[PDB]
Amino acid sequence: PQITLWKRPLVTIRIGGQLKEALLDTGADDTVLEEMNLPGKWKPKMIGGIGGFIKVRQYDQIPVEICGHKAIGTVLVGPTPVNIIGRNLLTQIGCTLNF
Amino acid sequence: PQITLWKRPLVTIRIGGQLKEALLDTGADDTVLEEMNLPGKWKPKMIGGIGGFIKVRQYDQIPVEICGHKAIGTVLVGPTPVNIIGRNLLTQIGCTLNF
Ligand SMILES: OC1(c2ccc(Cl)cc2)CCN(CCCC2(c3ccc(F)cc3)SCCS2)CC1
Ligand SMILES: OC1(c2ccc(Cl)cc2)CCN(CCCC2(c3ccc(F)cc3)SCCS2)CC1
Ligand SMILES: [Cl-]
Ligand SMILES: [Cl-]
Repeated sequence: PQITLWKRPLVTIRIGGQLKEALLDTGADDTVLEEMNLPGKWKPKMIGGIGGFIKVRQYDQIPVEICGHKAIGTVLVGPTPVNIIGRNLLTQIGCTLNF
Repeated sequence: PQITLWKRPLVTIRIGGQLKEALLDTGADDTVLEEMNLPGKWKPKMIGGIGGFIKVRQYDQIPVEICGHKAIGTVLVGPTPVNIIGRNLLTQIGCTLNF
């Protein structure tokens, strides 16, 4: 698709057979999702954003379907204000910025 | 141009006669720039990101040139390590997400 940006680029993703709304965010390096329980061993990780550092659990090789497109990659879970799909998965679905 | 997301989408912008680099950020509603002195009146705002809130100063009708494209709009100035171009200016230069 072509998504214009007069509205937030909020998309339905499915992960763990859960449907969630997430923002397509070219300014985020990583995908970070609101607290949820995923099967698997996780690494604790601290990540920094503008208001400060948050503590997240790192899950690798998680399958995620984003607007009908499959991706397999790291998901960081923790206290983000919104579900954010960052560049590690936007690259996998072939996403580019155009102007 | 078409920008892939293998790396951070940093582009060159010009404000005043200052040459700066900035992150193209589809998840940001607002443009937030590093601490600088701009013309006109401003009002404080609190904006929250990952990690919490920062206080910024709001300037309206600032001309910003981003990859040779002219935009004019509100800019929030605050303590950020990166200049972030949000959706309010991204629509002005006709930028879209595509996959
Ligand atoms: O869109 C945001 C946002 C959107 C919506 C909501 Cl509700 C909250 C935040 C999330 C990302 N930040 C920009 C962070 C830029 C830096 C960075 C990039 C990626 C990363 F994972 C960590 C840091 S680049 C160098 C230091 S910060 C703006 C607001
Ligand atoms: O533009 C922001 C910004 C710009 C630049 C920088 Cl550096 C930081 C932030 C500051 C304002 N928020 C407003 C929306 C916040 C909430 C929300 C998020 C996403 C969504 F899809 C719907 C609602 S999150 C929970 C309730 S509204 C977005 C990022
Ligand atoms: Cl942030
Ligand atoms: Cl926010």
